[PDB]
Amino acid sequence: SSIGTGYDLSASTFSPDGRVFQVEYAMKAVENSSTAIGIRGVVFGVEKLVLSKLYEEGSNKRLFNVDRHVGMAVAGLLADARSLADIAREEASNFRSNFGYNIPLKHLADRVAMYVHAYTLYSAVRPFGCSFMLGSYSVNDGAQLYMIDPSGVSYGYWGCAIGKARQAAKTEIEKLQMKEMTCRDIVKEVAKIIYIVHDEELSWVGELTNGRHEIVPKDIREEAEKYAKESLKE
Amino acid sequence: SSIGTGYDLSASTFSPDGRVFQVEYAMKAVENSSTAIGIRCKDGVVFGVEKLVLSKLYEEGSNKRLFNVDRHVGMAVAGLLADARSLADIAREEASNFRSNFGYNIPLKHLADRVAMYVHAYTLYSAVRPFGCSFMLGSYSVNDGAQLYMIDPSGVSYGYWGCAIGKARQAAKTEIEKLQMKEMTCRDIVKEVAKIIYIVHDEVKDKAFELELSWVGELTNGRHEIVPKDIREEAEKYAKESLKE
Amino acid sequence: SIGTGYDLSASTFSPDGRVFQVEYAMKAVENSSTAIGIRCKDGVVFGVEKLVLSKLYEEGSNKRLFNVDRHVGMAVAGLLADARSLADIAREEASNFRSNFGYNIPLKHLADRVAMYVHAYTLYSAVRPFGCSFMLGSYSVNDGAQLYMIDPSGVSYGYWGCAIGKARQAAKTEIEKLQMKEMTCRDIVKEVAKIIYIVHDEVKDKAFELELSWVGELTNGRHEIVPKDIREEAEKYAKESLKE
Amino acid sequence: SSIGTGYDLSASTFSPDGRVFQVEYAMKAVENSSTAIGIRCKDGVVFGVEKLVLSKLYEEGSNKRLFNVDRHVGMAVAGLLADARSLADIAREEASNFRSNFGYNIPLKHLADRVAMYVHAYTLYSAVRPFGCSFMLGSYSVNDGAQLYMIDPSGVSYGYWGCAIGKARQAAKTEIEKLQMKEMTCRDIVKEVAKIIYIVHDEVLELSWVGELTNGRHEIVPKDIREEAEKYAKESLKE
Amino acid sequence: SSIGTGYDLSASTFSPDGRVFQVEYAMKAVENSSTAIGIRCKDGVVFGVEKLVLSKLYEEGSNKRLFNVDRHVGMAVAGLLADARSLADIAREEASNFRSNFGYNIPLKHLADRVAMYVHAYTLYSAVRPFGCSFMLGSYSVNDGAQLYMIDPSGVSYGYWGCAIGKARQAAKTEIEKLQMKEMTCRDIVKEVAKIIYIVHDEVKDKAFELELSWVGELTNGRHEIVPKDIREEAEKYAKESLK
Amino acid sequence: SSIGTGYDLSASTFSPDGRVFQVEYAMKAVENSSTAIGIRCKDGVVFGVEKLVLSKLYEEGSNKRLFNVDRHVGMAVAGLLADARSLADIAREEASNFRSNFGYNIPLKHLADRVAMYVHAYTLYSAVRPFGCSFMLGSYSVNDGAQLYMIDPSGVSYGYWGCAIGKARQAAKTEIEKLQMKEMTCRDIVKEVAKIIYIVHDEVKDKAFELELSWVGELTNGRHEIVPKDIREEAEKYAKESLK
Repeated sequence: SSIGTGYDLSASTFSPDGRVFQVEYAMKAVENSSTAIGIRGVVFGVEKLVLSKLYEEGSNKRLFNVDRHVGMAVAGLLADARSLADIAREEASNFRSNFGYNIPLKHLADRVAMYVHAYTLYSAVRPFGCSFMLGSYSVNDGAQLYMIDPSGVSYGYWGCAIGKARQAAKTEIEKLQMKEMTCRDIVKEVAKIIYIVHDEELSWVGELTNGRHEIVPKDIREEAEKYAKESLKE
Repeated sequence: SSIGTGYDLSASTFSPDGRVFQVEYAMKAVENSSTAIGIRCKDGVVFGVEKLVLSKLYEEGSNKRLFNVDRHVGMAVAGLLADARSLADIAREEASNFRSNFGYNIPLKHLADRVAMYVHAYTLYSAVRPFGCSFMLGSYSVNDGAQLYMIDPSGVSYGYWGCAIGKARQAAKTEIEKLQMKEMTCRDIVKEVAKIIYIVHDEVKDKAFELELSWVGELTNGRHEIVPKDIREEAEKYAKESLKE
Repeated sequence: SIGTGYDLSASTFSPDGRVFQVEYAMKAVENSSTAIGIRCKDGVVFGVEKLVLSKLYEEGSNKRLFNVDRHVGMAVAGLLADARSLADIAREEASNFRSNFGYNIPLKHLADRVAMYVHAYTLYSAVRPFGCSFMLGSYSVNDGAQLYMIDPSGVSYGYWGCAIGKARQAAKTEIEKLQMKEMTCRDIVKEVAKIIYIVHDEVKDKAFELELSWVGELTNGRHEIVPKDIREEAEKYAKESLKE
Repeated sequence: SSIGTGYDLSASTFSPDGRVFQVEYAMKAVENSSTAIGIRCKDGVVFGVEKLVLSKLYEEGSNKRLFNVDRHVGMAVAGLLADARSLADIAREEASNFRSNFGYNIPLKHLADRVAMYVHAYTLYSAVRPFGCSFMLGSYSVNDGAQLYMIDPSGVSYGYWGCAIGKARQAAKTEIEKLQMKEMTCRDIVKEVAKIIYIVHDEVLELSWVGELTNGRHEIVPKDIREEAEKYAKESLKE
Repeated sequence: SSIGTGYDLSASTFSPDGRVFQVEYAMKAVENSSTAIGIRCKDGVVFGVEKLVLSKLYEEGSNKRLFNVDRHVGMAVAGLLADARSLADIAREEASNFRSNFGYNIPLKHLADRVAMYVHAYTLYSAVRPFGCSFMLGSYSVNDGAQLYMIDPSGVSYGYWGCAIGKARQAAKTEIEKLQMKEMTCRDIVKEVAKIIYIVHDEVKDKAFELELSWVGELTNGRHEIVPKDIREEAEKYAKESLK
Repeated sequence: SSIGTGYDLSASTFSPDGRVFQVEYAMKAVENSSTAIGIRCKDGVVFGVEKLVLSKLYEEGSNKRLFNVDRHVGMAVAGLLADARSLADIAREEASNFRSNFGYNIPLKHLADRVAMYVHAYTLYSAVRPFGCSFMLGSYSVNDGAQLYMIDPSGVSYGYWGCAIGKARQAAKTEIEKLQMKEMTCRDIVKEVAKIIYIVHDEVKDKAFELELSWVGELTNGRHEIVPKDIREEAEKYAKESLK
């Protein structure tokens, strides 16, 4: 089913068996990007491929803040993701203008999804070539993790995984007992699973950080990195 | 993978294996242009450009592939020059409609982020092609330090210690990997730039070439200036000499 | 002959990284007759290989040397309808200067603006780009003498002298010979009209007239046409140094 | 100089001796409101307000004459309260439509400058009156340090070490002149604030953090420290 | 201080001693209207209104000075009734153009804040007068608990444990100060309301009067309902009796 | 001529003897503000301001009656400060929406001309009052030399060698008439400024005062800077002494 004739050149075009091929292709732009995962506070990690030595450190970043209290973790076509981050930024801001406090992640996800989906109907554009996840903690709402794909679908999650191996990395998170564990524990078990899955970057948010989504300090990375390298040998 | 049928005539069109071919092609408009590079000393940033004397008849200070965007920001461009000049205008307005409101200079981080927004905007849609140019922005102030950014046709903003765009991307980047840029002063770097241009330049297939050069640092108050002719001719000479070898 | 697809829209990069529909627009300039412009030390001079396409014509129709302002002259090659429209754009642009800013427009900038504009037609599928190159030349005393050339792709180039059309190539190697930085404008008009006659194809093109342009300290800053004395005299000088 | 004929009914009307009376009157709407003050420690800024229990029936945390505008900015207001609350909304949006674009927090310098722009806008025109309120904005981060600003009805933004708006402006300012605010820590200051409220109050309290003390967050002052500082004021009063 | 000359004909006009008289006058439109009050039990909120039978000819459930704004929000109004009804509409839209987007119910805190924004908007300008009405909003859900707010003509939103607007503001508020509202259940309160209406009512100068009454609490799921006739007539009776 | 009836309440109203009184009144808003002056050396321009320490409690570098509008332009203001700050914003945008397009710095001639346009715009109409402030703009580059301009409420732009706005206009101007400003260097001038502030200042009726001071020249690259504290305190002292 390299279906396509015609059927796969526009988002404005259903295939006969009932499929918008140009979206599926947008999803395959996520597949060809490196793996990145997130798991419930909430923790994100990313298989960030040192494409060069010449880089800045803290360029590149595939873990954003959208707000103070929200983090974004992206996979696929990075230019697009950054623009979608901007959209989330505005959306969570034009909240606080009016409604006084922080935006609920449920809803912010719902909105930015609205937006992503908007690009799947029409012939004058292609859809976005990126998935991403949003993660937040406050105490009123608890811990929350969401994932949006190119087709514009917002999914709540206990943990998930996007990119090169989606598939491998998800079966590995199925193993863990995420509901129980503390955030401090998890960062290890993340970095494990990146290294497991990698074919031969890290993110807080929780009660652990006040509600602030921070980067993971270098102590804990290097230590958790090491723990991954070691439980690898096996 | 001359992929394309259909899949490579619009920016509105993903290939099946998940690729916007018309952007990649826009990137290959940068490749066919001459090399240009930029690189971050500890007290600032330096740009140089393999500027191919396409004629003798030219003005000097036409041609220029090193702009000021502001006083304190410099732009260094490669690929399709008409496009770049327009993108420069966009950066100009953006860094201006800053100072109107926000009072002082624009942060390079952000300006890059904005002009990137813009470049990316041309990658989604069928009624245009994307821009056929990469470029780099460099600034110094003392509060922010030295800063170097590179945007490509696909609209991605990258921070850098040094980078290189055009004919040899590839050769010129492996040569900057050698240098110890974090340490060195800007005054030193201008030499080591002009070396690498001359290293990488093709004597055979490209003809004669001039060389264009760019300051910004604590060395120049924060002002992005052109490099005075003393220092060019001297650094040019140093390149010619360490070439023979 | 790349093209399939790749060459029917300005909205379409070729795979090897090329907007073919612009290059084709440039080839509309090539098939037009030669025209050149060249910077003396006290000003700028334009000449045009204006092919008497008929005897029936008005004189001072046809004109491939415009005024855009008082102080700016335009010299065009390729698809003439387009050029005339671009002239209008330059006219407005240099005018909506003086409204506000009080004095004359700087050529640097005017060129930069009209270029902006030409380039605007190279990105999009609902139009083709302009099928014409042209040069702008001015003098004042504050700015000195200035010469610019814009091509279809929307690139503004400063120049000491340049040449657009049938032979670009021949006519440029001929201006390389001259010592333009030194010479006075009065001298140059000769050496122009020489080079038109040098380059002109006697065989394949038929008869031809010649059109000619001042601007310098020689003319106050005003871009004028070259008076008929100096044409017929410089025309003659070309005819003579031809025989050789 | 009850000047006015004509000269004092519009913001569109200069008096002959060169005065926009309708603004000065808007300032006198601040005077008739209760006192409120704010003052810059070395590690942050502190606000207090002579909040007159107009009733027992109230909510607690209604009424509030100390807002958050952002997380990191606090507002402290005096005069005509309906207006202030609307100006707070303006500040809110302004500091938000920052973070949308420019990525981080808004600089207080500038936010003040903006919201001032806005207040001044109401002073020129005949179809409106100007705002009947002064207010102060206070913030801390570490990059910018501690910062305190005051805008009045006429739309003027002033930086300050400490200031005071309302019933006694005048009394309360001469009292802050005494203190050594540049030196002191924020923890110390809250006392010396609440003192000065009680000094100035006519016999015949709400409180505000921001500093390194609170991460950069403008919080309300916890009840420990109020009741303790309140007590300290009551005591050094007797004298 | 019948101040006014000039100073009191526009909302665009500060008095010299620093006062927008035309708002204070709008507040005095509330005073000349009959009393109405609202008061926060621990499991919800209750409203009652001294509704003056201006005629026998009326519909019953015309007149109504207790609205629903939403399902879960109730409004209780005093002063100039035409205005109030329009402000209700504004609250209606505002709490609706919530649920469109944000999914669930509107928080009373905020809805009050918004509609206040709006009321205040009418206090600045010369081409209008402000609204001639106060009102109170009351809601319960379980997440937010019980909530009571009051907005006056000047556009100020106040949170409350209980309050009172109209003929006697003053009398009725001192009476609610007596009660222990934080403790009591909603079922208890409705009595103690209807008491205070009857206490405050002027037997001499006002004639006969009906009584209107309002639920919201855990008692009603979150729904603001009218108080069923059992409980009115029973609480009405209890008021009549503790009167004597 | 307290003329006014009618004639002096609107900018839309000529007096019968031919006068827009509401502008003249706007000018008298400048008079009641403290003095500030500016004066053109041969290598640049210098501003100083009789800045009345209205309190001890202030920030230092609040208050500022000397702005940067650009890097290369400085503004010095007198009268109604809220207005001035808004006019500064206008100048800021205007000199910015230059560099966007025209590539380099804005010419002071023109910037003044523009912002003036604007100030004048407020003198015709009944729905506004004009601005209650004068100000001066000063710049140096090498191409244009040193330049000093003053705009008053009526919207008139004036070039100057030196000028003075506020409490004593009059005193301070007769004092600058003394100096030989065309000759002198900027370094010299800052003294002679701060002299004239102190000369003119009223010791009786105004209390203490600070002093604010402003560079621009070849002395500072073209940058308008504040005057470093060395040179202030030293020039302040020189003023105090030649006072006695």
